[PDB]
Amino acid sequence: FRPISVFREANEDESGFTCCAFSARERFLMLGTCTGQLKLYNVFSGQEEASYNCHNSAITHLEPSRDGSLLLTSATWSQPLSALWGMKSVFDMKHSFTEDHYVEFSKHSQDRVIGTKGDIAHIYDIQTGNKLLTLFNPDLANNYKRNCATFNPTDDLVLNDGVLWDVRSALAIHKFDKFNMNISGVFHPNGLEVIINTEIWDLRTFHLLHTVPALDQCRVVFNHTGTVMYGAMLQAMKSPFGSSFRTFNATDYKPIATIDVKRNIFDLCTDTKDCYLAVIENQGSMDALNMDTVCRLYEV
Ligand SMILES: [Mg+2]
Repeated sequence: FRPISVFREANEDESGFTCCAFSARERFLMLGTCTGQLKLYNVFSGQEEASYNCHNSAITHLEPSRDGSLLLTSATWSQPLSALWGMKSVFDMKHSFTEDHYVEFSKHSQDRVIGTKGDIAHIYDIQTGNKLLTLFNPDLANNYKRNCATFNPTDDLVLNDGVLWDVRSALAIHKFDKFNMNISGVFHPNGLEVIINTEIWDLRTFHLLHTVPALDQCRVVFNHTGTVMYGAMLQAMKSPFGSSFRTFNATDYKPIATIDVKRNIFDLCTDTKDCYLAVIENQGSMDALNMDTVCRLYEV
């Protein structure tokens, strides 16, 4: 992790970057801010190229579509709480998700959004914005405090609150046992395994494949090739995460690196070519009057 670049938010006494994702254009990163702005930056010079006010509360998450035409946002304390934006020709709101605290695109075909409202998953059609499906079984709920619903690589399964759902049937296939309070789980890009906190489960047998102790309380991000996973541990203005991230081989789950950047982390992502890791790092403590984040770009 050779540091390659660093930059602070332009035009701000205290820099308020909260989240990041690479754009569909190389060298240009999308960042959300604590004032609910979306920004495009040159990831080398630190030049702000464009700004839009998406929300009147801080951005907690963004996701650009692969085709460059759409963007999902989530905020901390707004109504609507999450939204879908167009970025073709003009920046405009397409749909909103009134109380969803987190949103993701579908994966194989980006024609749907999945939102999370507490323990509940909501699946929306991108074109109409209609809510197609509510996935929630109160008898199977784990009530994970950081529940984030997610599609699998083929968009035909969902993981919500530790429950595996088949999308076509709207049926719960399996409830994974609850072994932590916070982390609800992600699909491996390989489509065969889920990763729920320290447990790696096989989807074709529901056997336990691996225990990975260093994944405890981590929010997991894969690189685009699906060969490496980056975990950033929840903090035990509060930052969501602590000051370290860990990298693992996505094939055998062996640790690769543990990096303590000595600043609390708000987000991290990779570019589509997997050259880089961008991290949002707070120079200020959780006691500071104002956050003062940087984006640091590392060559992987
Ligand atoms: Mg705002």
